[PDB]
Amino acid sequence: QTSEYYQEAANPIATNPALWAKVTAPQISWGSTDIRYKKEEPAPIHSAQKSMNLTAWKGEKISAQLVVWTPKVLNDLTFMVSDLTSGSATISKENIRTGFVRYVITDELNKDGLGACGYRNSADFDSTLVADVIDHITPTLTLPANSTQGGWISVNIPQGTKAGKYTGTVTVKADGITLSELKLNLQVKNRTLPPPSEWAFHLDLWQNPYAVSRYYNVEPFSKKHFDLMRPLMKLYADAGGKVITASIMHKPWNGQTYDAFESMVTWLKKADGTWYFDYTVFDKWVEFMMDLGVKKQISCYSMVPWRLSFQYFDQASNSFKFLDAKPGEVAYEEFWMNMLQDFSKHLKAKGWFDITHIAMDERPMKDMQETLKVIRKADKDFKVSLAGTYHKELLDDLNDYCITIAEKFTPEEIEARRKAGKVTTYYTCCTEPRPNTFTFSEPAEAEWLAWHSAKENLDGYLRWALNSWVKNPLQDSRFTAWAAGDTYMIYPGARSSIRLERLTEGIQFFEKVRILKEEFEEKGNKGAIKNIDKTLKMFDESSMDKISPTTAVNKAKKVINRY
Amino acid sequence: QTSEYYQEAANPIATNPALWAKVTAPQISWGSTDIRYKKEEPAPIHSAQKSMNLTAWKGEKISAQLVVWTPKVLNDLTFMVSDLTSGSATISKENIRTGFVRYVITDELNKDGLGACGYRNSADFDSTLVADVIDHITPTLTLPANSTQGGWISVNIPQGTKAGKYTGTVTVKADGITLSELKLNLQVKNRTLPPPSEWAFHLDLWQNPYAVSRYYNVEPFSKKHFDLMRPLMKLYADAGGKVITASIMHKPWNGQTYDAFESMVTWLKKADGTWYFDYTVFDKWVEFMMDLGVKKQISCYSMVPWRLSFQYFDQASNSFKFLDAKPGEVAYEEFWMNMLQDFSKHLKAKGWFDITHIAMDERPMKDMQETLKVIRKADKDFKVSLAGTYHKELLDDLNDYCITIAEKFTPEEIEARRKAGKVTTYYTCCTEPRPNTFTFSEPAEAEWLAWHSAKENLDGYLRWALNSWVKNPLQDSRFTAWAAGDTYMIYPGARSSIRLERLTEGIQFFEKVRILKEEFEEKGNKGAIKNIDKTLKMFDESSMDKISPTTAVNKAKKVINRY
Repeated sequence: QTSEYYQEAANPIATNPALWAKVTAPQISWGSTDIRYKKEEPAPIHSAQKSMNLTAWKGEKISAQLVVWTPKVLNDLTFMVSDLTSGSATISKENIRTGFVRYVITDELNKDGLGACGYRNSADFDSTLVADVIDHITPTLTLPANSTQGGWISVNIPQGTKAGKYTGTVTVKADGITLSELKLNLQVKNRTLPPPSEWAFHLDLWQNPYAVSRYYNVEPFSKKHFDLMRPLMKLYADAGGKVITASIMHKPWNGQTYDAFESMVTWLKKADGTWYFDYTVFDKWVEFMMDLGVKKQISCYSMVPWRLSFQYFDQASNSFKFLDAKPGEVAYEEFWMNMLQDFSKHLKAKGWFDITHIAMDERPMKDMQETLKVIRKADKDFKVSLAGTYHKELLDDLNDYCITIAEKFTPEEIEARRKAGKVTTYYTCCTEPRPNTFTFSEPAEAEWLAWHSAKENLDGYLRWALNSWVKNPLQDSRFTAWAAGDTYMIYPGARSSIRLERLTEGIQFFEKVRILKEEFEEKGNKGAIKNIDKTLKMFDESSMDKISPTTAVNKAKKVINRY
Repeated sequence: QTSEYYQEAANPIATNPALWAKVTAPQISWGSTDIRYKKEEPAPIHSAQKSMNLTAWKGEKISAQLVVWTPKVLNDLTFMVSDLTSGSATISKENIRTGFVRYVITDELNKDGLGACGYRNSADFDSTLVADVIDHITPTLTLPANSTQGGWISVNIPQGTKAGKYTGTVTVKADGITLSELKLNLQVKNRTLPPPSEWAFHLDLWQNPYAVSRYYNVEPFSKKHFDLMRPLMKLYADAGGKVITASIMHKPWNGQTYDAFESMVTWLKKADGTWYFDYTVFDKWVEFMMDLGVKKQISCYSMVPWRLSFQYFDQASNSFKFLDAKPGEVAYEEFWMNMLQDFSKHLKAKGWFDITHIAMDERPMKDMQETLKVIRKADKDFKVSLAGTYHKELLDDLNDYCITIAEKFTPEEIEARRKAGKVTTYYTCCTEPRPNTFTFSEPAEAEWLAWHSAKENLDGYLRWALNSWVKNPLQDSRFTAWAAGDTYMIYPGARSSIRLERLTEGIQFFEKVRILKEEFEEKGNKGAIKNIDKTLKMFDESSMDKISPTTAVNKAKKVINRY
């Protein structure tokens, strides 16, 4: 707890005392989970809102944000929430989680506003502090004069909760005494959301265990490392996480993240022409993630790193060597068949073969086909995955196909993949200015991603970096490439973000849309299916100028919750 | 003209169609002289900018870059500029030169990002096309589908121009028809910039006549050779060039460039123990450059080639021989005294002795002192130069002292050298990742170099290769040593570069600063001197990560032009 306490970076923007002149005393108000409140300016809240009305299903996790802003020092600010009660029924406060919404340095899109890819020097972009970290650890914070602070509240509504109107009190305190109370009303609906383990939504946020061992300076795959990773990775499992990331060779992504991915497999070329392969790391990591509930799929990276230089341990010289070899070459085929055939046997002995995918990447088409030929030569039943662009010739060969937000599968193609038991999703990355999960992206954008999956009749959503932390991820989210926040969505101390929380809200609403449509399909209610479908039409990547992501998300959540 | 047309190399980077999928028509905008637009990506411009506002002095040369990008073939792309009119007055379009900003192959820094020195095999380094050639010869270009083309515009404002606001039209055409009209506004201020022959800035960019004779396959120092050199060397003269490179012996740099330097002096050792020296080539070359306006200084290379092996024509055997001799040896002294005493008499007969420098180079201190002893024994008034590191022992011996960017003379040292009429400058080379004039360097870095001279109170700037062309310099700027572009900054056809144009703007601003400070000293305006010096402090080689070279240059140009 205490060794996770931390200080934010200095604000790049000076506090203008003139902006604070109207603020006569500390103010405490409900705000919005759509808003990242600036630290150095008063909250844009015309006058304090004392009551919050929420609506939800049994089983659902729902958020609210309160905001505190003060013209004077407030020592040891805290807040807490009572039990919520409703006649004889009560939602216990143990189901309620609180956090300070803390500030990380962020930058901006590329200067043209049209994307966020490319190498960056920090001097070439703006820098500001933005509210994003959900700090559920630090019990109190002392606010200086002329500052604002958000507070996040998560209600994890139990499955067994009786339907009705619950009420509770949020108490906000500083230097020992109660500054304000806020009222919280929750209309719990007579419908039930399954727990995260039962969500259909295929969420894949690639995990970097090496970032955690580096940041805490512990030996990789030690008990300490796993202990630190447990609640952290649990954030992804609790969001519906379906896929385990596995690095089966040295640097699948050429060390593009602050922490490179090392191999979870020993590749030992013995001096007698034989090979020893050992999966002890891989197996420990997989079993760990599976114990956490992430067990749908394992994705293995990469046969196709950008530099096409493949490490092995060379016994004869007792050193690491590199094989330079490319898809379409005999040396590449021989090197990878040798490993994959061993790996196949290993997976089959572990009983993980049916779920293990060898991951392709977006490359010139002749090279992608050459890689797939090697995979099937190694084992004809290896499953294969790709996150990239639409390629009609690969549709049948890819068990997991994640497409750029820019391109669409046809209804029939989606249907054939669903009937075949395959997985079909989309991704955003540094390309899209919006919707996205940069640290400056509007909070609602992250929820919009899940709704968009529902509009497109896709299974899920993928993004390339759950936790590939930069050097000081709590303080500063910028990196030497891409817009800030592109490399992680969760923080040290197993701390969530506004981004992951809003994404997880959208995922929940995606499950609600599946549930409701199932019901209306069995009940034959055609009018409701048309109305849900019409609502989903707002989630189009070209509608965002006409209907903002925030407006879309809010309209859609209200429509769904009436049913 | 037509003998100077050429084709670029093929782009090593395949075009990515997803980048172009929202480009629905050819687009024409003003862009920035800070940017090398990539050929295979759409211009990073949110909304076409139809107007450009420039400010300049009477006498100044000022640039703008426009950019065209297209999702379809455009045949015979072309552009031209109208006269610039201000009510009754006119800047004739005769003073305006245009060019296509054409693409040359380049590489990158050393893999560690810390420097760019050492031998290279091009297969070990990345390859890309970068915009850098100012092609003012080729009248039209056809652009393929999904491509981008920059256009450079240089406005040479006459001395006589009346102060006021001038307006003109840039007309872009292709396929026959007119694609766009762009507006160009130009505030001519009531200050005069002298022509280049009057600039104080000591620019030294070492010339290689032998590259030109090789590339055009013509005899060295023939009329055709000189005719080819004239407009090419005039680029250097129009940038402020002050120094004539002379090779007074065989291979002063041991053929480190693609084209070695031959001796511009015949060293004939006759069979009666006497010598005959003939300076006909030296004299033709020097007179030629003087006629172009390069006449402040002649630098003679080299008493100190790495290999310390000195060619001479031996009459007795009717053959070239070599003397192997080192500084601190009697044979070295006897051989060099003999030539230098003849050379001294010849230079005095020509009236060039006062401007002629014998160039030393960075060697162990004892070797450098022994070389200096020979020079002074030959003639006690010979001037001497050095480009190297700081040596307190040599400060009063060196009439021209150019130091690495990383090291600094004291203010007291600079002042004494200035008051003594000596020259004091700095250089960059393959060492510095920035600021520099590699073909991948940012355009503003080139300008920054001249501002840095002003910040440091130095006389100017030196670089070791004006035009030491590689094999195919219009296509491929890479070499078997150093980062691409290290060996030349001007191109066949007397074509400038973005690097030369930007450096020359920096030199002009150095002169504006000189002029403004002389006037403010006379008027007593101590507040404006201090404001200028505060601005110059941005040009610190240490603060480039806090203030980008591009930001520093841009803020500085605005501050200076408000005066």
